[PDB]
Parts: sequence; C-alpha cells; structure tokens
Amino acid sequence: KLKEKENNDSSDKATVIPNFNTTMQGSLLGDDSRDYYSFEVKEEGEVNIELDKKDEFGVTWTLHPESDRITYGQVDGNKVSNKVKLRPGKYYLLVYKYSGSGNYELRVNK
Ligand SMILES: [Ca+2]
Ligand SMILES: [Ca+2]
Ligand SMILES: [Cl-]
Repeated sequence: KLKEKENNDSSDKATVIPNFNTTMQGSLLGDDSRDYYSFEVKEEGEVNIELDKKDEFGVTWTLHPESDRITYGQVDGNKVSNKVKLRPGKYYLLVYKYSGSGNYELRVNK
C-alpha cells in the first residue's frame, strides 16, 4: 500500500523505498514527469528493478549510485525491468516519462 510522496522531482527530494520486495504506487500524470526514489543496499547482490505500467504510456527509469555508472530500464510492453549486481551503498532511481500519462507500481526485488 506504500505510495510515493510528492514533490519528489529531484534526488534531494527522493521518496525512500524502505525495503526490497516492496511495492510502491505512483503516478506520472500531466506535468508530473519525474518521480525520484532512493534505496540502500546492505549486502552485495543482484537487484531486479521492476516497473509495472497500470496504463499504457511511455515510462522508463534510470538508476545511478549516490557516488558514469548508470543503468536503464528495459521496456517490454507494460513492464520496464532490469537485473543489476549492486554493492552496498545508496542508490537513486529516477522514474520518468517520455510520452503520455499514467499510473505505475515499482519494486526493487532482491
Ligand atoms: Ca508522481
Ligand atoms: Ca514527481
Ligand atoms: Cl540487503
């Protein structure tokens, strides 16, 4: 039932994802085109970031460490996904749209 917290349009205002394997609900309607999130890895491992589109629109995501290591989501229909091996540290996850408007769910699986 966890929801994003606007305004979250910059990493300094990112919505904390408190835990792995936890669904975050958000929306990118109208001129809300960016939702920043953050999370912390405590033990090195593979993380599977999964965005589920609840409406058809053009949305993806970009991951980078708080530390040019950058990872992009891979769009496949109504899922935008990737698997990346991450070391302990804090990470920023920018969910942003490139067309249209809609609702989504986000998980950082581990
Ligand atoms: Ca939003
Ligand atoms: Ca936002
Ligand atoms: Cl962990």
